[PDB]
Amino acid sequence: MKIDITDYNHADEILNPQLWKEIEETLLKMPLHVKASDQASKVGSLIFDPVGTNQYIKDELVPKHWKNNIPIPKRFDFLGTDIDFGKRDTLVEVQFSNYPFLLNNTVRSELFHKSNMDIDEEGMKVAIIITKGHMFPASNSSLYYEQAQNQLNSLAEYNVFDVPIRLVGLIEDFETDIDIVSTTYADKRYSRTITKRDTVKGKVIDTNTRKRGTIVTY
Amino acid sequence: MKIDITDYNHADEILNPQLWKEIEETLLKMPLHVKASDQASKVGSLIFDPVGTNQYIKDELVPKHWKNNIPIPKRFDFLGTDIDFGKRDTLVEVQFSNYPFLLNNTVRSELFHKSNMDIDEEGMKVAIIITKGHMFPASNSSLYYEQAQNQLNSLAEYNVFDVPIRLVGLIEDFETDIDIVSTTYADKRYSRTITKRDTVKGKVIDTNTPNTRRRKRGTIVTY
DNA sequence: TATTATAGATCTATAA
DNA sequence: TATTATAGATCTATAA
Ligand SMILES: [Ca+2]
Ligand SMILES: [Ca+2]
Repeated sequence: MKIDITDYNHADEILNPQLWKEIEETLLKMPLHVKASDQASKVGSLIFDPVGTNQYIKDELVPKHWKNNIPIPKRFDFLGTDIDFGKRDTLVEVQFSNYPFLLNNTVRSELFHKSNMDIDEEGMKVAIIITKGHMFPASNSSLYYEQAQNQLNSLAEYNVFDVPIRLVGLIEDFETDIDIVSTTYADKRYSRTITKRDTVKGKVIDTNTRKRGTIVTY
Repeated sequence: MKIDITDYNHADEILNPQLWKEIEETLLKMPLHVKASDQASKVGSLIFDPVGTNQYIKDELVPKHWKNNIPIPKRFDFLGTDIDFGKRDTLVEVQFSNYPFLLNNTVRSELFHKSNMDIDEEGMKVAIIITKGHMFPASNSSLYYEQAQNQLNSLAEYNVFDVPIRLVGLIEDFETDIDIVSTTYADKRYSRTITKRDTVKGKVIDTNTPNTRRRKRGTIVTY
């Protein structure tokens, strides 16, 4: 997929270039994953698939030694049970759930940083938060990049948090044929069990002259 | 219901006694609201009902001159569309949705306070966040009071926010005969359309053992 | 009348 | 098996 980046608290210079390369190469090679909506007025319309996207990232990063679902130490258990990925002093959250998760993930990363919790045998120094662009139709209230950017930009204007955060937005060019993975799961909602998966070409149609696009496959 | 409170940034010294009395009396008068779960393997079991509880609070506070769903100003539109209630300088959020909403609600309230957002023709001075105690069985991942307490306590330790916040936890005694409002809605999930509502007798069964902590949630039974 | 953006409701996934 | 705890998925409600 294509990507856009916004950095906070100097993450551009603090983030280890090699660790960033490992995350970036994964995101750039990844096809857009889509599935059918089960929302009442649009059953069957194609939407961004967080399940397939999350699994794709996990399958690429774990073999590169990024530990998945690292447990959060007991002393900070009120902040959660685990973190998506971590390697050395860098935490990664892939966040396609509802929008308040952006501020929950940001604040707990701030506390992980202030208290020096160990990520992967090193104290936490930087967080990477991966999100999807507004351009893709998706479940209602799922977080999107521009909303995350606007929220963190406002927190930065008021000097609210200090931890370095690289915010990543997954995007595609509009009206251009791209690689897509289209999946049908065993149940119309929540299931992560694949029933059918197709690798195809498709595109995101733009009706703008911002509205979200419409995904089509061939 | 009974209430437990935790104040941050001296919300106790800042909160107008009369505004607090209007919120407190409403919450104290309110019976515990329950409904049937549709979660696998516990279909029909009673759980805390956020729909009925939210409606009860709205029906009590609006007549008391609290404004409901106050729009958030354009310059902060990326923080949201509106706030649950407001009266003069006080904002109130009733939060029974999933746990990340606590930090979303805390952080945006911090930003409203820094910029001095008008709430009801007056700059915001304090926020009240209403939550339900852990003791009640409820939808998975719904926010609960002790979790909000522990998170805000950590933020306070690290000086993350300066806005005064009164955190309220709705609770009840265990193994005590209490009145409970039981509501049935037109669909098994998400509906706010009431098909039947009644006040019944019930209690919250304490399922803790010597090896749990008190992290064992209660079981609600009605008669 | 149809979209869209929250806000709120509340399920399943998964491991301890 | 049973349950607790998120974390993630993703719907409906309801007012622009
Ligand atoms: Ca995630
Ligand atoms: Ca609310």
